[PDB]
Amino acid sequence: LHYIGIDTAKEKLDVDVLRPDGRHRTKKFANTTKGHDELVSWLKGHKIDHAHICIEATGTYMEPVAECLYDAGYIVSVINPALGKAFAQSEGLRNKTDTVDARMLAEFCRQKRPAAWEAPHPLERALRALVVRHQALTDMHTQELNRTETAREVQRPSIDAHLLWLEAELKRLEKQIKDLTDDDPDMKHRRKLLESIPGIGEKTSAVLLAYIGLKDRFAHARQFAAFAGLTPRRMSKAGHVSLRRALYMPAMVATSKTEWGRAFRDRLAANGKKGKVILGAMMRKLAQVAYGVLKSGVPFDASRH
Amino acid sequence: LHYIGIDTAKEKLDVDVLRPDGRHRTKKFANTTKGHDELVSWLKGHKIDHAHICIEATGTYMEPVAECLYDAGYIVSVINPALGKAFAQSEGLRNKTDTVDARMLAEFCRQKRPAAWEAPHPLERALRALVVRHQALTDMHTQELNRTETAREVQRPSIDAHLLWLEAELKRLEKQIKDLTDDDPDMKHRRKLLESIPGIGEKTSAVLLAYIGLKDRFAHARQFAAFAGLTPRRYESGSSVRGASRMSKAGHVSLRRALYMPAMVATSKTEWGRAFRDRLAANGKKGKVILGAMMRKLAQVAYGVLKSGVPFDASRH
Amino acid sequence: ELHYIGIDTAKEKLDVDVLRPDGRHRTKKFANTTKGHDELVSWLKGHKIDHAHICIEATGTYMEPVAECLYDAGYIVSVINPALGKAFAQSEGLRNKTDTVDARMLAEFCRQKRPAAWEAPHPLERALRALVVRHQALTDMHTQELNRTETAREVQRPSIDAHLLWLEAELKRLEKQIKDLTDDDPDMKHRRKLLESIPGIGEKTSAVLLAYIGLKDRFAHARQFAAFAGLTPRRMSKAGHVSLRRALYMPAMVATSKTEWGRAFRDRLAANGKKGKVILGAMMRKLAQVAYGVLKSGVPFDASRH
Amino acid sequence: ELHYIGIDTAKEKLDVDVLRPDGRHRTKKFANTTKGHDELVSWLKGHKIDHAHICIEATGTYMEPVAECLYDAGYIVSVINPALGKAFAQSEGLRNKTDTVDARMLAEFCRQKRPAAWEAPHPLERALRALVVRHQALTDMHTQELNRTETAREVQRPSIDAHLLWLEAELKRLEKQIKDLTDDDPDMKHRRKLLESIPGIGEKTSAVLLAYIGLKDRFAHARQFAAFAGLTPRRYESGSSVRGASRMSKAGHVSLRRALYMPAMVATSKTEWGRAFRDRLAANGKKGKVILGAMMRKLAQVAYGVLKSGVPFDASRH
RNA sequence: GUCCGCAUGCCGUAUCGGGCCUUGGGUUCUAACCUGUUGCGUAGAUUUAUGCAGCGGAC
RNA sequence: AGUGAUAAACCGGACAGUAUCAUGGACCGGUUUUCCCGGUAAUCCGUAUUUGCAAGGUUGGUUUCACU
DNA sequence: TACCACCAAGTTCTACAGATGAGCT
DNA sequence: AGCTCATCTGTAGGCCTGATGGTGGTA
DNA sequence: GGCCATAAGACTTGTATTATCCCTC
DNA sequence: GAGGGATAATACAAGATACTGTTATGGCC
Ligand SMILES: [Mg+2]
Ligand SMILES: [Mg+2]
Repeated sequence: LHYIGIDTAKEKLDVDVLRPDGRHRTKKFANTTKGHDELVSWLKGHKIDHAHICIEATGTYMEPVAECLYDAGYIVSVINPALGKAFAQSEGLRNKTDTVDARMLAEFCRQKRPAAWEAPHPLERALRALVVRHQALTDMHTQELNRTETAREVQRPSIDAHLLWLEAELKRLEKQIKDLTDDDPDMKHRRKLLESIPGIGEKTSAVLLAYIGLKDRFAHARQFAAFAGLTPRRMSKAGHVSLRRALYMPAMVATSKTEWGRAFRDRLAANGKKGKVILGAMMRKLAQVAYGVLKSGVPFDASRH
Repeated sequence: LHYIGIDTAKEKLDVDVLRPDGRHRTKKFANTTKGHDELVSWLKGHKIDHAHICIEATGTYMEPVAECLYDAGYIVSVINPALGKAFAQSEGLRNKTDTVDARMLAEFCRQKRPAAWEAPHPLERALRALVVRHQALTDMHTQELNRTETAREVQRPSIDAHLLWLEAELKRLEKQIKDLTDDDPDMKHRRKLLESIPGIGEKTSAVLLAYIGLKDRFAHARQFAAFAGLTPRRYESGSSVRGASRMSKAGHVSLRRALYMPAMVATSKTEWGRAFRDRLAANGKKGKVILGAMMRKLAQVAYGVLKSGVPFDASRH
Repeated sequence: ELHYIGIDTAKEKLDVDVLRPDGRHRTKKFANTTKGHDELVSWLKGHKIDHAHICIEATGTYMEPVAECLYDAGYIVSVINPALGKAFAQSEGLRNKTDTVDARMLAEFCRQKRPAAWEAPHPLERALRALVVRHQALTDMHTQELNRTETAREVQRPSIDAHLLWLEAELKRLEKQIKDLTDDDPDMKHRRKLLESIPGIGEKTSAVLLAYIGLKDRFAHARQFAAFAGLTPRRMSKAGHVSLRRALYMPAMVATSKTEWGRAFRDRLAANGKKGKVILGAMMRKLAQVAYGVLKSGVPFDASRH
Repeated sequence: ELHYIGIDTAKEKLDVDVLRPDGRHRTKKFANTTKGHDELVSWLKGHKIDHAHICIEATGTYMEPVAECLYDAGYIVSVINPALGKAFAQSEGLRNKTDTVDARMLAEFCRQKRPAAWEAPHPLERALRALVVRHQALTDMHTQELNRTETAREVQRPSIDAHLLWLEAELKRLEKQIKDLTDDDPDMKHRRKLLESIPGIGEKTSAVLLAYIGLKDRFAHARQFAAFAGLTPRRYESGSSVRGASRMSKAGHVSLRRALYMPAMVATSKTEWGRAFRDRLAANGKKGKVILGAMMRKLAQVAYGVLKSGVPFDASRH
């Protein structure tokens, strides 16, 4: 079993093979379909058939090669780059370069033996991509709303025209998201379950489903709450900002306008917890209950809370 | 002569009068047209005819009251908010940081006797509004451009639709700016003079007019370069203390923002600019250091050319 | 007819800037020497300047000779805390820092702010303060060597031991010199005795307090003297003499631990859930105020008041 | 067969964590005393732990006795730079309960990394380092009193003048004790003479260099010794877009880095080989302090080089 | 009701540090070349939030 | 101490943003320093968006209940 | 009258200065 | 033997840890 | 069945801008 | 003569003040 580190750039890949005997092989390739084919050929040239490959999440530039190698039948791991940075310090490395990084990742692979990565399902990719786009538009819409607050009259026609366009485009995406989940029987069913939770509506169900996926890739609900960056350490914030930010207003609605939410808010209020601290707790609770309800396969039952 | 400080917020004004005899008169008002009329009456009530008011430049919320008082005939100074903060720290060693009161502003006014403020011409206000709008849409356009690189396929129709919209809008504002400056014969002439400078074109000339204005409100070109935050900040004391010089950046960000690309065009594609680049390069200056020097130079020549009243003459450089 | 004069100060040179009533400036550079200071007084009288208010930053001890020269010549002198000058420059919108700029800045500071006049301290106060801060220096070095004995190698031990003996003898010598100083003055002797009547304050703290409180009633309120030490909150400000603040912590511990009035104070704050060091912080402020209070009263400490 | 043991040390107590081949742990606390150390070894031999690799953090003199005990008991001991410990913990997860490093973490560090084995220094190497370190302390104190002379009040000056004399005599005394140490050992006498043959290295810098290099050559390459001093440039590069400036890493002993600054200033100013090096670098647009940095690295590297060569400084090689 | 008095309550995390650890990257390949800004020392200045409470005195 | 179970309890301060303000050090001719008067589109002192904008990654600590 | 231990525990600013080794007087 | 003089914006990381002064208590 | 008010108060890689010149149709 | 592409720069830190929106639900007509 070989261990292979790949350092990724926009244009090139730097590869470092760590042989069982402990010697290294190194080569650069273009970060292209042609380059990826050269890489697989080169590995099978040196009779490397069984290998565990470690690569860092580097924008989207690592994705095609990771899929390529997975299909070629290698174990691929895509690591959070924070882990790689800490690892480099733990090895007492005194430089940061492409070849240094590729070698660091081969050692990471051997010592840590990280979990294997799976390529997401085409629909999972699509839904995530629509949810991320929708959030980008929403942010732009908010920028333009803030501007109306202090805008001069000559500026105001421009801002208004833009707000109309952005409102129409947001509505179009929402329908494109709905069509996606309605067409897949699994997603249609899983979305209907998420919405049964009081405090979770159309917008938040699509976000939750985008990050949970089609399958139950988490063993326990609390792992998904950790995934979102919501568990205390202060909150870790070791997780997707986009998932975490999407739960804040659902938390307020829950703690304010639902039976199970108010019950939770009061119990923590009694123990002398401040406004946001409760919302923090409710965010973590919504994440956990959302995953729980999907495992159960059954509508939200308030009796459990 | 009285000394009045006004502490401004969205909804409420807080006023503090400082009498010649050294006593204070304080009152709060609404930040509305009604509130501003109450204020003038309340001053005129206490026979305060001559005064020097000092207001922080907090944003658009303090502009209506400043214009109200300027019209009522008082002397109004609108001060950079960072001066107020620094003034407080000069008044004691343990003063409440992050607090500048109306009382503190009345003192500021008395001690410093700041320069008077003049409400801008309606045409200057218009042009500045359009230019600032133009810059905002450019930034959104660059946001969406950056996204096309790494976008997923489902996302691309959306990003493409938005880019076409933003281009059409940018083209429209450009025309609106052009129609503004062409319908005023002074601005039409002044803009033509700016664009005669090699490295200054349609977009930079508008930004420059927006901040120079119709009148010549700077006595010297070196003051306009200071205004943009482009001058080097020297730091020396005695024999021991010798800080390195750097662009001060104490000045208007929108001006400074607009001059970097012109500077890069001037030092690259132009005689008088390459002349300047080569000299400083010989004397050991790095590439982006030279750019910062060209930024200050363009500012200063822009003001020089307008004051001269004739097109850019290369012989002077 | 009052002129306003700024002086920027360096080790070797002085930059002087004179702001006239009519509003025009006169400037000149001088050597920072006895001869230079004489040239300065001549240059002013040359320009027919008798009434001036002079403003100079506290710049180590380099500003002190010229401050004394000008005060003796009969001018008004203000020695300003330079943190105020830096804020002033920023309030004045200045974009460069040079010696000629700073001298001009200080002349305006003078005109606008009209700071309180500076009085040169009494020779006895100057000496006492000098001995106290020396004593503190050597105590710092003694603690360093003493900390080293813990982890020291055996070849290092003879050296560290020999130094500890030297520093102990020197500290004793200085303490005696301080005692001889305060004894030879009737007022200081009396005031020293009053301060030591406070439970928690002994030979060492009393000399530090005398060295900053003055010979006379210098402060108008107790909390002013507590602010002077950097003890009033704004978190504790720490904007004040570190040598005075340093001196009050161990008194504060012994008082809150082993005195009636101090334990009383400790318990009151402990009732309201205050941490160990937070109580000590509070006790430091209190001691500073009571030290000032007792001296003003002119009579020994009375616990009944607290 | 091989066990992996972490030891979390404090002044008073040890906290031990054995990690067995099967993957289960043993834990027991001991007193940090001669008794405790003897008790620890017996407890290990009780559980028939004869082959092990112990891993301890380098926290000072409080952990040295136990490390020596175990080394003599026949185990493999590693004394790790504690910064490695903290970084390893962060590499093990994204949301760890605490940032602290404990005995269990050290056992896992040891298993995954199999760090290099620690060796107790020679008694003379230990003595020489101790004397050199003491000398540096006395210099700093002397420098403090020199600075005070400048702005002292008159009533203070007797005190400062008397201290300055005491410290000057003590520094002179300690220099002789260092000279006697190196002269008495034929190996150290020789090595020290070699170092002083280098232009720009004299009596003070030679003793500091010996103190860290020691009696034997424990670096495979001279460049590793410059790294040890923290004198090597730190490259920061990634892809097309990420390019930092190379700056002295400073990841090594301050004492060496401190010691070499003036030798570098002397070498580049007065010696031939140093001026040669200054000139070429200065021909490129290298600033004055940048060249000093470079010369500090070179001096470190040639110091190690010359000792490895075993023959005086040959100028023909430069 | 106002003005004064205060060794008053509310508010408060001192000072100086000390010791030990550190086995680059690239190259024309290890005392060569490209890549390099050490260490962190000294002195001086610092006058209330009387802000709000108490308690006391005078008018 | 491992192993499972967990939509329960304890620990929990999300994100994104918006608008606005800024009158050098000095140099060159007079005076014979500066100031002041006159001049500054020149020379020396400059690392833009007070370092802008985009994308990607993130599988709790414990408490209970079992089982050994 | 002299000696002991134990209480508490993880800001600004304005100016200055040494070091070491090789060559020169 | 003693003196001179060579560089100027600022920016590694970690883990162990303690005295001080004054008082009441003790010898 | 449609509309409105209300609840809280750091890692790994990338990138454009404008104005002038130069080129093709 | 009009329209479009390529291009110049690279370690980062170093002023302030005033402010706003997100979603999902239980209320309303
Ligand atoms: Mg990488
Ligand atoms: Mg000064």
